[PDB]
Parts: sequence; structure tokens; C-alpha cells
Amino acid sequence: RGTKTLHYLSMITVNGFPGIENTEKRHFEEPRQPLLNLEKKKTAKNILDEQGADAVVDYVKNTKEVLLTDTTLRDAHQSLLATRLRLQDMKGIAQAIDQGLPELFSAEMWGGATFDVAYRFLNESPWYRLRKLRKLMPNTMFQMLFRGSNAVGYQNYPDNVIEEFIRVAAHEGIDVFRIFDSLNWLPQMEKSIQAVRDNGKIAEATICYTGDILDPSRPKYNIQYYKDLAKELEATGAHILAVKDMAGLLKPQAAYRLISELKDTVDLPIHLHTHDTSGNGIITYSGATQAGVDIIDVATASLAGGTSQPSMQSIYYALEHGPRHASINVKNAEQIDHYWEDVRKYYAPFEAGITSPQTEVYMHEMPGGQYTNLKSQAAAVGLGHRFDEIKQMYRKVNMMFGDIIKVTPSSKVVGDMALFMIQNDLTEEDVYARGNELNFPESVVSFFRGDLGQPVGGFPEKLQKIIVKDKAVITDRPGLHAEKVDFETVKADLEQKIGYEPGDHEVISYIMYPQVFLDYQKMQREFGAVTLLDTPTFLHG
Ligand SMILES: [Mg+2]
Ligand SMILES: [Mn+2]
Repeated sequence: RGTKTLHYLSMITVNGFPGIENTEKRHFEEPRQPLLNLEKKKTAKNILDEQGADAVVDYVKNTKEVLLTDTTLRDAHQSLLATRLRLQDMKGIAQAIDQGLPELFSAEMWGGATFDVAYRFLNESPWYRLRKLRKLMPNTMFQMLFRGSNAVGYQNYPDNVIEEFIRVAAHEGIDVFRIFDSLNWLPQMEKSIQAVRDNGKIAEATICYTGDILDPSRPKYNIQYYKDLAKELEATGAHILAVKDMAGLLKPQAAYRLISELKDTVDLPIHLHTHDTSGNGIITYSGATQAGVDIIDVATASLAGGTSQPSMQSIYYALEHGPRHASINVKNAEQIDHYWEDVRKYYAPFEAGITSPQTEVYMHEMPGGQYTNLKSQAAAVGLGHRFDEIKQMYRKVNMMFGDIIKVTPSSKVVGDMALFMIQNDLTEEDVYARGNELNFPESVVSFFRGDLGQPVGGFPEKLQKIIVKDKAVITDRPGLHAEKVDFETVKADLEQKIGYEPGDHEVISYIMYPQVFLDYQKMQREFGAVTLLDTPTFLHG
């Protein structure tokens, strides 16, 4: 093992880290360990382990205070540090988060972009990160982000693959599955919700919020649409209804109105997830708190603000003397935030830059992760100079598509469309006129083929016929048309490829990311377990 780490250290010392500018390994002090005042409490993890998910739901309903879910381990560093937060920095504070904050409903540490990014860039297994965090944080609930029928991948998978991933993730320590569909289509979420319920975990059915419910000019995503969606989601037997504000679009008055109306229609607890990109995340959470929201999604203050979640400490102080208080130990939270600031100093090459409240997100409606990725893609193609026109094309392409919900992977479709549209300098009338001649991006064609599901109100018919010139268009779940996957054959082929008998997690990771898992295995052969390295040594040597 020593030769592998020596090889990796020599490689990084000489050739530098791939994708970042080469710099010297500047000296870092040891990150500040917290000084916690421990109080023993029965957490929602204990309730789930003892009496199951329904007891957890009843505990949430009987909690007068508003519960907090920490998104520091997944979404805060997905938005701010390009999902590059390593397990080595997480494990120095995992026990402190488990002990100093037992009032947390759950910690979101998995799903989203973490699964792909860990394998692709951090060269560490997300399953290994899950196992180490589960050992380190035994009395907290683990929340993951689940993309409906795509799970952690960006495309549709057959139903047995999704069920097996849910089973393996539940066995390895995931306690809450937040299941969302990119276009808010129920059939893509039904089977995942049923599988999560069968595995005994909490199923968070999710509504992606877009538009403005208080704006009569945009009537498609009105309050009645969300009420009907919440009713049919409650019909599926999900434990907690989740409201995912992917781009910070939910305004405070709209937040109060939406949470009140959803509280009237369903008896499910409501989980609200929003981003502070508009700068109104704190007041939105407060307005939802007055409306009666149950759980809200917060990050530590050092990894909060901008495209990330609002800070949990500021959410505590904003609700300190109101009718409803947040459930947190604020002193322990600040003590943990000191460590988070010190380890955020490690990830300087992955920082986005100077951040300000960005109220332009109300028009272009672009999520922050997709915002950073779109900026990087425009820089890679040399279009980063005209990113204001990129924003305008993004908004106009979204309106051209029929005002779709823009969350991954549907936001990636709109981003690719806008990049291609500015790439060869045409308008939407030019799309309707010349569109038979050009070759549209593959993601747009796949979306108009129905591989992402069915959008609300259906596709624009003439534009769809332009986009797919001769390809077949399905109108049902893409999982029905998926190729059958047999796990014994895949396991045998993986054993041939990686040279040893793989576990269920390795098989289900090979199915979702075939090339990425094999590249990760090759990197493990060449360099060993680089997750054990500290972050400045991992980046610079
Ligand atoms: Mg409650
Ligand atoms: Mn998010």
C-alpha cells in the first residue's frame, strides 16, 4: 500500500491535481475541534430503529418546534465547493455532529451529485463514505437525494435496479429517501416510494417548486396544481411530503401561502428545502414556520448562503423568541461551524468566487449547481464572456419548452439548449424555421423523446416534431422500455473486470455508472485509497 500512496504523492507533486491550477502546498493549521456541551436526547434515528417510520412521523407531527435537517454534508458543498468535500474532512467532525446536535431531524449526506462526483473526481467510494459516516454517526438519521427513477444516475434505469439500489442503500445506512421526479411526474416516484416503504425507511415524496404561485401571469404552476400533486403524493403512502425549491424561487409570502394550503390538503408533515441564492432563504423559512412547516433544510454557517442552504445558526436566531423555535443547540452548532470554516479553507481552488444576493434568479430560474456548471461549460467552449445572453437564452428556452420544471436532469436539458442556441447564433423563430436542418443536443432530443418522463401539460407538438426528426417518442414510463438487467450476470462480468467478487453495492454502482466505476477501480489499483489523505496533501502533495 505504501508504494501506491508514494506513486500518487509523486504524481500530484510533479504533475499537479487534474483540473485545478498548480500551486504550492500552503501551510494550514489543524482545524479547530469543537467544545460541546453534551446532553443526551432520544433522536429520530432511535425512534426509527425502535418503533419504525410511522413513529418517526408521529414524533415529527407532535413536535411543536420546527426541526432542522443538516445539508452540510451533501448540498452545501455541492452548491459552494463543486461537491468536492472529501470524507477525510467529514470524519473529523462526524462524531461531533452526531453528539453536539442530537436535535437534528436528519443529516443529508448522500445522493445528488455526491455519488457521481466522489467516484469521478475524489477517487473514493460513496459507499465507503456512507459506511464510515454510519459508524461515526450512529444516533442520527441519514438523508439521501433520490432522483425518482434515475436514482443517482442521470438517465432512466429498470425498476429492479432502482429497487436493488434502494434496498442496498437502506441496508448500508440511508434512513430517509427524498424521492423527486425532474418533471414532477408521479409514476416515476411511485415505485421508488413503494420500495422505500418496503425496506422500512422514511419515504420523502417531493414536489419541485417552480414559478410563482402568487403571480397570476404564470398560471400553470398555480396553488391548485401543487394541492393536487400533494393529494396524489399522499395517496401513494409516503411518510413526509417534501417541497424542493431548487433555485430559491419560493418567496416568503408564497412560502406561507403554499405551506398553509398544503397543510390544509394533506396531513403529511412538510419538509421545505430552499436555497439562499435570492438572499431571501431565511425569511422564506420563517414564513413557512409561521405557516406550520415541520422540517426545514439548513447548512452550517461557514458553508451557507449564496447557492447553498440558509445557515442553521441564523435560522435559530431568527426564530428565537417567536411562537415557534428551531430545535438545535446553537452553541454546539457554532463550535462545529468553526471546524467547517477551517476545512473550507482547504478547498480554495473549487470556490465559485465573490458571492452576492442574486435576485436575477427569479427570472431565469436556474438552479445554482446548474448555474456553476453552465458557467464552467461556457468557459470550456469559450462562451463565458456572454453569460448574460446565456441567462436570457436559458429563460427564453424554458418558455419555449412550455415552462418546464428545471431541476437535474431537466435543467441540464435547458442549459444545453441555451448553450447550443448561443453557440450558432439563432433565435426561437429560427428554431421553428430551420430546425429540421440542424442537429440538436442529445439531452434535448432525449427529453423530447420522453426519456425524462412527461412534463406538465405535455410537449409543444410542433417543436417536438422539429426536435425528433425521425426518432420514436414514448408516452409512458421509460423504465418499462429499459433493457433487462440480471444481477448474477453483471456480478460475474464485474468479477472478470475488477478481479474479485464484488458486493451488492459495487454491482449496483457498476450498473449505474459503468465507465466511472471501472475508472475508479483502475485508480484504486494505481494509487490506492487516496481518501485517507488529508485535503491539502490530496490536492497538492
Ligand atoms: Mg411539527
Ligand atoms: Mn438543493
